[PDB]
Amino acid sequence: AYRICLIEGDGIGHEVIPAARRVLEATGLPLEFVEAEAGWETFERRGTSVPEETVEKILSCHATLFGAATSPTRKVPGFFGAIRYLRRRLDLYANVRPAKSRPVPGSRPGVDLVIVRENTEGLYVEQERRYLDVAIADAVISKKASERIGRAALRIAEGRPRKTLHIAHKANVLPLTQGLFLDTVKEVAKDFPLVNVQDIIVDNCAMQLVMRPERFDVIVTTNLLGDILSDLAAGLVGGLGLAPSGNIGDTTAVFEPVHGSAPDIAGKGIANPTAAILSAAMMLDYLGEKEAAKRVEKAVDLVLERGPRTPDLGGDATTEAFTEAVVEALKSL
Amino acid sequence: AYRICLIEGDGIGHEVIPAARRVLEATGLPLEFVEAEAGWETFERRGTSVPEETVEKILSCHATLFGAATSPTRKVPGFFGAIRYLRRRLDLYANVRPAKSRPVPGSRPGVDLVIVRENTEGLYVEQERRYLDVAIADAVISKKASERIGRAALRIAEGRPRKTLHIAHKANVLPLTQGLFLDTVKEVAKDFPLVNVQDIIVDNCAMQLVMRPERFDVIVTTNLLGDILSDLAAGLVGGLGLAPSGNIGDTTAVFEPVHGSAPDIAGKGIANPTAAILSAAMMLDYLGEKEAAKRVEKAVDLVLERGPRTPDLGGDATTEAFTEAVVEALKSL
Amino acid sequence: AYRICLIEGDGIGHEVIPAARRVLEATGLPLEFVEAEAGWETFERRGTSVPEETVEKILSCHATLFGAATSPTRKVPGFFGAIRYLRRRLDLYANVRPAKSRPVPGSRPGVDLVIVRENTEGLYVEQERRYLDVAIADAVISKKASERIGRAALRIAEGRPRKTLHIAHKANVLPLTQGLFLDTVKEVAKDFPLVNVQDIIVDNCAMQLVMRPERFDVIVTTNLLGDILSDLAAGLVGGLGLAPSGNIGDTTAVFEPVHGSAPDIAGKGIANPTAAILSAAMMLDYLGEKEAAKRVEKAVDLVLERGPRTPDLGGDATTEAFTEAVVEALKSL
Amino acid sequence: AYRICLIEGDGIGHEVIPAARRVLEATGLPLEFVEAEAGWETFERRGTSVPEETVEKILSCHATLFGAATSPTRKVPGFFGAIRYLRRRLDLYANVRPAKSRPVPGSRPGVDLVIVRENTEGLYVEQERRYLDVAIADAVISKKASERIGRAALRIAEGRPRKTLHIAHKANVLPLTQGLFLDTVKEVAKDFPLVNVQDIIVDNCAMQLVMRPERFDVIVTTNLLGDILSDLAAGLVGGLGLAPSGNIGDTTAVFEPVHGSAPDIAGKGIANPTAAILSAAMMLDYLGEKEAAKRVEKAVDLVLERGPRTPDLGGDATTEAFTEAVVEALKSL
Ligand SMILES: NC(=O)C1=CN([C@@H]2O[C@H](COP(=O)(O)OP(=O)(O)OC[C@H]3O[C@@H](n4cnc5c(N)ncnc54)[C@H](O)[C@@H]3O)[C@@H](O)[C@H]2O)C=CC1
Ligand SMILES: NC(=O)C1=CN([C@@H]2O[C@H](COP(=O)(O)OP(=O)(O)OC[C@H]3O[C@@H](n4cnc5c(N)ncnc54)[C@H](O)[C@@H]3O)[C@@H](O)[C@H]2O)C=CC1
Ligand SMILES: NC(=O)C1=CN([C@@H]2O[C@H](COP(=O)(O)OP(=O)(O)OC[C@H]3O[C@@H](n4cnc5c(N)ncnc54)[C@H](O)[C@@H]3O)[C@@H](O)[C@H]2O)C=CC1
Ligand SMILES: NC(=O)C1=CN([C@@H]2O[C@H](COP(=O)(O)OP(=O)(O)OC[C@H]3O[C@@H](n4cnc5c(N)ncnc54)[C@H](O)[C@@H]3O)[C@@H](O)[C@H]2O)C=CC1
Ligand SMILES: O=C(O)CC[C@H](C(=O)O)[C@@H](O)C(=O)O
Ligand SMILES: O=C(O)CC[C@H](C(=O)O)[C@@H](O)C(=O)O
Ligand SMILES: O=C(O)CC[C@H](C(=O)O)[C@@H](O)C(=O)O
Ligand SMILES: O=C(O)CC[C@H](C(=O)O)[C@@H](O)C(=O)O
Ligand SMILES: [Mg+2]
Ligand SMILES: [Mg+2]
Ligand SMILES: [Mg+2]
Ligand SMILES: [Mg+2]
Repeated sequence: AYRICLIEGDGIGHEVIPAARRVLEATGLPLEFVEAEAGWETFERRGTSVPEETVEKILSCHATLFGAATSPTRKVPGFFGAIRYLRRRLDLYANVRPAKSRPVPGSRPGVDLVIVRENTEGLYVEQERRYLDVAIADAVISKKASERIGRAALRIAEGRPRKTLHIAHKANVLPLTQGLFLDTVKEVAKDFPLVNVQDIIVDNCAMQLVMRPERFDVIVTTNLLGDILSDLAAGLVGGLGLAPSGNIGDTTAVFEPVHGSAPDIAGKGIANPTAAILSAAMMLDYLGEKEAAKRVEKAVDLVLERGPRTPDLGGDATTEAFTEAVVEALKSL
Repeated sequence: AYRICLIEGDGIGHEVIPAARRVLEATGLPLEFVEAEAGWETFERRGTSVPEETVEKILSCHATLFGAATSPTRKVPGFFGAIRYLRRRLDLYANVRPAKSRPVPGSRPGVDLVIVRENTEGLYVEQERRYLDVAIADAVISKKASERIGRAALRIAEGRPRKTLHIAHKANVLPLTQGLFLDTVKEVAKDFPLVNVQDIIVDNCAMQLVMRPERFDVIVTTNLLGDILSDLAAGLVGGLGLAPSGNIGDTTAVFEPVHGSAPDIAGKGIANPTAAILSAAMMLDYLGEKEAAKRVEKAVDLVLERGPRTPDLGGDATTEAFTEAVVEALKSL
Repeated sequence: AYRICLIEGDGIGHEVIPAARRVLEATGLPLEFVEAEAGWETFERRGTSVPEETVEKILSCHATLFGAATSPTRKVPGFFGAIRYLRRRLDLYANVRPAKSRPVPGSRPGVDLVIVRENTEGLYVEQERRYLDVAIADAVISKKASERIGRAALRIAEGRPRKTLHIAHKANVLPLTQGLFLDTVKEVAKDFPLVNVQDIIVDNCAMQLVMRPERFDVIVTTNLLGDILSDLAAGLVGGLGLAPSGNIGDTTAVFEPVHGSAPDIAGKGIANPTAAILSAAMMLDYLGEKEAAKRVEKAVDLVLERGPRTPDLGGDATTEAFTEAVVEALKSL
Repeated sequence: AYRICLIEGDGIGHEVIPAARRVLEATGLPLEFVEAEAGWETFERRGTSVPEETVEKILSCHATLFGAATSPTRKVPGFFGAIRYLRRRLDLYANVRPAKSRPVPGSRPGVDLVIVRENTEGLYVEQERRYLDVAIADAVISKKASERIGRAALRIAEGRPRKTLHIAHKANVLPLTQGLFLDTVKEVAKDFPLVNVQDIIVDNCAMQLVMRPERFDVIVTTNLLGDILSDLAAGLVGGLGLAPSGNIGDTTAVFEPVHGSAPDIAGKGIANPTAAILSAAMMLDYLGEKEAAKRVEKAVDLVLERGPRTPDLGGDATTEAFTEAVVEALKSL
C-alpha cells in the first residue's frame, strides 16, 4: 500500500492534481492518498503557506505530488514561497526536468534530454537586504551542494543511452561561484568514466537548445539558470502543458509539474493535466513501479497523438474530457 | 570624417571586424578608423586586457566597433573581462539587442523584438568571495540604474509602432532586488502613457520566446537575465552569426556582435560576419547616418536571401566571399 | 503637562525606572506619565518584545524614559532586540552618552566628555547569514547616516566650552566603510568652523580614554565602536550605576541608562538608580526644562558626595534609601 | 644558531627594533639576524608593502620580530596593510597579547592577563564594496577559525594558575556570527575540564577591564574586538610603550609591539623600546630559550623600576640611554 501525499496548491493546481489522481487510481496499484495544504490560499486561511502539519504528512508518505502555488512579486508579511520552502527544508536538492518530443503540433521532433537543476542554493538562498536605494542578494555556491547535484546528474547520464552530460554555467563572469560549481562537477565526473562531460556557457546553451536541442542528453546547472532553461525546453516540446518534474532528495521526493498556478486560465476548465500526470508517472518510477509508469506515459501519448486535445495543443477539449481519454487509454493497456 | 575605433579582440573577432570595416568602407562615408586592442591575447602581452590607451582611443572616437574577447573560466590574477570592464568604466548602461526575422533557413518568420539589457550591475558587479568551501557573489539592483535602463527601454518602445514593453524579472523569488527593478521601471513608465507596459516572469518569458516570439515588442530586463534571453532570441532568427548589439551610454557607444570569440571556428575563415556588419549598421544609425544604415542592412538581406552563405546558414562560403557579396550588393543600391 | 512614556523593561529596569519617576515627580513640573511595555518579559507575555501599542504610546508623548531589556545570545523564534528595534524603527540616530567626573571613590577627576554614537547602522543593521559552518554579517555605513551623526556631534561640540570633536574610526583597516564615515564627518565639519576636529584610530582612542580621558571633549563614532567606548568611559567615572543616555531622533527621543538589565543583581534591592535619574535629567533638558535638569543633577551630586551610597559605590544603601535622599536633596533646592 | 628575521617598518620601528636587537645580542645566544623590509616607505620604493623577498626571509628564519608599519585611511591602489597581509598569508591565527603590571607611574597594580585575539577573520577579512552612497563590509566568523583560536586560548589558560578563560563577544546583537564564535569556543572547552570558562558581553568587558582588571586571567575574542580591548589593557599597565605581542601560527610566528609607527614621536629618539624588547622576550620563550626570556624580562623590570625612563613614563631618557641600561642590567644578571 503506497501512501501518496496530494497537495493541490493554488490556481490550476485545483484542476490538474485531481486529474492526476484519477489516472493514478486507474493503474490498479494499491494507493492510499493523504491530502495536505500549501500555497497562497493556505497562507490566507492558516497564516502560513506551509503548515507544519503539511511537512509531517509529506514525511509520513512514500512520495508527494504537488500542483502549484502562487507567489507575490513583493514582500508580504508572514508569507514565504511554499514550494521553495519545501525544497530547502526537506533538502530536495535535485530538480529533475526531462524534455521529450511528443506527438503534438507544437513539438520539435528528436528531443530527449534531462535538465538537472540544483535546488537548494544559488540565488534561491534568498538572503536579500535593502539599504536606502540599493538592494543586494547573496548568490551562494557551496562545494558540498555542487558535489551532490553533480553526482545526481552523472548517475542519470550513466543510466541513459547517450551517456552525455553538459555543465551549463557562467564561470567566465563568476569564477568563484559559477567556477566552484563547474570545477566541482568536473571533479566528481572522474568517478564516472562512462560519461562524456562537456561544459557550455549558459547563454550559448540557451541558443543551442533553440537551434539544436537534439544534441543534448543531460544538462546540469545551478538554481536560477535551471529555472530558465527548463521553461525554454518545455517550449520546444509542446509547452508547460506537458512538462513534468521531480524534486528529489535522499529520503523523499516531491513531484510537480514545471508550470505554476497559471492564474490566466484558472477556472476556465481547460488546463492541460498532462504535466501533472507525467509527474505522477515519474513518481511511480521513483517508487519502483516502472511498468505502471510506462503504461501511464503510453496512455498519455496515445491521447496526445489522436486527441482529444486541450487548447494549449490547438484543440478544444476540456481538462475533464482529456483526463477521461487518458483513463480509458490506460484501462485498455 | 567620423572617427571609428576598431577593436578586434580574440578568435573570430580578427575575422569579422575587418569584414565589417570593408563594408563600412563601401558606404562611401568619410571614416577615419582608429585601431586599438583588448582581450585575452592583449593581457598575455601587456599584462592587462584593456590598456588605458585603448580607453583613450574609444573616448576620442564618435563610436567603437568591437569584435569579441575571450575570458577564462577561473580566476587569473590581473585579468578582468574586457567588454565588462569597458561597460562599467564607460558607463554603457544600456545593452540593446534586436532580434529580427531574416531570410535564411534557420529563422522563424514574424519576429521583430528588442531586448534592452541593464548593462552595469546585477550579478555583473563582480564582488565574489570565497570562505572555506562556500562562495558568495553580490547581486545588486539600484533604483538609479533601474530608472535609467527603464527610461531607455521606454524610449525605444515609444518610438516603435506597437508601443509595448515587457519587464522580465524574477521578483517572486527575489522581491527586494528583482522587485525594486520591477517597481522602478513601472514607476518611470508613468512618464510614458502611450506605452503598454506588461510584466512577465523570466522563466515564462523564455518559454514565450520559444513558442510565440511574434508577440514581443520591447523587453527590458536585468544583466544576467538579458544575457540569456538574448542568445535565446538569436537562435530564433538564424543564430549568433546574425545578432547585433549596442552598448550605449550617455556620451559613448561600443557596438559589437552578441557572439563571442568562437574558438571552435576561429582561424578557419568561415565565421559569419553578419552580426558584426549589422552592429556597424546600428553604429551608423547611432551616429545619424540612418540612410547609410538602411543600405547596409538591405545589402545584408539581399545576400542572405540569394546566397552565398556561410556554413552556419547551411552554405559553404568563406567569410571573405560573403563579405564581397555584401560589398557588391551595397554598391548596387 | 509634558507626557512622559515610562518603559521599565527587564531586570533592574523594574527598580530604577520607578525611582527615576519619583525624582521627576519631586521637580514640581506638570508631568503626565504613560506606561508602556517592552523587552523579554513582554515577548513572553505578548508574543513580541515591542507591541505596536508601545510604539504608539511613545509617539503620543513628548519623550520616553526606558529602563533596559534582556536579549538572548542566540536566535529565539519571534524574538528581536527591543531597544534596537525602537532605535531603527523610530530613527533615533544619535546616541548621546556623556561621561562626567562625580564625587565618588571610583571616579577619575577632570573628566567631561560626550560620546555621540551612530545608532542606526554599522554592524547593527543585523543582516546575518549562516552557510554550512561559515557565518557572515553585513557592516553597513552610508553617507547619509554619517552626515546626520556628524552634524549631531558637531552641534553638540559647538555648544560646549572646548569645542573639540574627535572622530574615532578604523578607516585604516576598513577604508570603504570606516573611511566613508571618516570622510563624511570631515566634510560636514566644513560648516562648523567653530570646532576643532581631530581624528583618532579607535584602539588608540581606547588607550587614551584609559590614560588621559581629560583630553577629550566630544567623540563621534559608529554603532559597535560607540557601544564599547561608552562602557569603557562609564568605568572611568564611577561605573554603570551612573551613566545616562539619550536615543535622539528628529521628532522624538528615548532616554535610558547605558547599563542593561543587570540580571546578576536584579531583585536584590541595591541597583543604583543614578543612571536612570540622570537620563531623566537629560530628558528634562531635551524638553526645554533646563533649570529642572540642573536641579536634578545637583541633587544627585549632593547625595553622591555626602552618602548614602549604593554598593557599586562602596556603600551599603538600598535603592530606596538612595532615592529618598535624592528626592530630599531636590526639594531643598 | 637561531635565525631571527628583523623588520623595522616605518616610524618608531626604525628606533625600537635596533634596540631589541641590541638586547638580544647581549643575551649571549647564537643568533643570526636577517634583515627584511615592509610597510609604507617600502610600498613607495618597491610598489608593494610586502615584497616576496620578505615573506621568503620570514619563512626561512625560526622567528620574526616586526616593528610597525604605517597605513593610510583611504584606498591607495596597490597598497595593502603590511602586518595584516602577513597575518593572513602566513596564517598567524593567534594574536597573543599579555597585559601585566610593571613598576612604573602610569600602571595599575595587580594586573596579569592575556588577551588572545583571533587574528585571521571577522571584519579583517578585507571584503568591502561601495554601491552609490552605501558601503558594506563582510564580517566573517567560521567554526574552524573559532575552534582554532578557542583551543589556543584554552591551552594558555590551562597552563596558568587561575585556570580561567573569559569569552568576550557581542552575540546578543549578532547571534549568528558572534554566536557561532561563542558556542564553538564553548564546545572545544569540553576537552579542557580544568579551565573555568565564562562569557561576557564585550562592552561590559571593557568596563570591567577599567574597574577591576585583576579579575581576568585569559580573554579570548574576535579580531576587531581584540584590537580595541588590547589597546585598552595597555593603558592600564603603563601604555603602548610597554605592550608586547606575538602573531603565532602552526609553523611560524611574528612578534611585534602592540603599538604602531607613532608618527607623532618618530624621529625624536625618545620612543620607549620596552614593548619591542618584551616581544623579543616572548620570541625567546617561543624558541625554547625560556630562561633567557625570564632574564630579559627581569632586566626590563629593573630599569623600569630604578630608571632611567623615557618621556611616556615621565622621564627624559632617550631610546638609546634606556636601551643601554637594559643591556647593562641584563649583563649583571
Ligand atoms: N511549483 C510552483 O509552486 C510554481 C509556482 N509558480 C507561480 O505561478 C504563478 C504564475 O506564474 P507564471 O509566470 O504566470 O507561469 P505559469 O507556469 O503558471 O504559466 C505561464 C503560461 O503557461 C500557461 N500554462 C501553464 N500551465 C499550463 C497548463 N497546464 N495548461 C495550459 N497552459 C498552461 C499559462 O496559462 C501561462 O500563460 C507565479 O506566482 C509563479 O511563481 C510557477 C511555477 C511553479
Ligand atoms: N563580447 C564578448 O567579448 C563576448 C565574449 N564571449 C567569450 O567568447 C568565448 C566563447 O564563448 P561561447 O560560449 O563559445 O560563445 P560564442 O558566442 O563565442 O559561440 C557559441 C557558438 O556559436 C557559434 N558562433 C558564434 N558566432 C558565430 C559566427 N559569427 N559565425 C558562425 N558561428 C558562430 C560558435 O562557433 C559556437 O559554437 C568565451 O571565452 C566567452 O567568455 C562570449 C560572448 C561575448
Ligand atoms: N538598553 C538596553 O536594553 C540594554 C540591554 N542590555 C542587556 O542587558 C543584559 C545584561 O547585560 P550585561 O552584559 O550583564 O551588562 P549590564 O550593563 O546589565 O551589567 C554589567 C555589570 O554592571 C553592573 N550594573 C549595571 N547597572 C548597574 C546599576 N544600575 N547599579 C549597580 N550595578 C549595575 C551589573 O551588576 C553587571 O555586573 C544583556 O542581555 C544585554 O543585552 C545591556 C545594555 C542596555
Ligand atoms: N603592527 C603594525 O604595523 C601597526 C601599525 N599601526 C599603524 O601605525 C600608525 C600610527 O597609528 P596610531 O593610531 O597613532 O597608533 P600608535 O600605536 O603608533 O600610537 C598611539 C599613541 O601611543 C604613543 N606610542 C606608541 N608607541 C609608543 C612608544 N613605543 N613609546 C612612546 N609612545 C608610544 C604614540 O606616540 C601615539 O601618541 C597608523 O598608520 C596605524 O595604521 C598601528 C598599530 C600596529
Ligand atoms: O514562486 C516561487 O516562489 C517559485 C517559482 C518556481 C521557481 O523555481 O522559481 C517555479 O518557477 C519553478 O520553476 O519551479
Ligand atoms: O566573458 C565575459 O567576460 C563576458 C561574457 C558576456 C556577458 O555579457 O556575459 C557575453 O556573454 C555577452 O553577451 O556579452
Ligand atoms: O541587547 C541588545 O539587543 C543591545 C544591547 C545594547 C547595544 O547597543 O548593543 C546595549 O549594550 C547598549 O549599550 O545600549
Ligand atoms: O593599520 C593597519 O593596517 C593595521 C592596524 C592593526 C590592527 O590589527 O588593526 C593594529 O591596530 C594592531 O593592533 O595590530
Ligand atoms: Mg520556473
Ligand atoms: Mg551572452
Ligand atoms: Mg552597551
Ligand atoms: Mg591595535
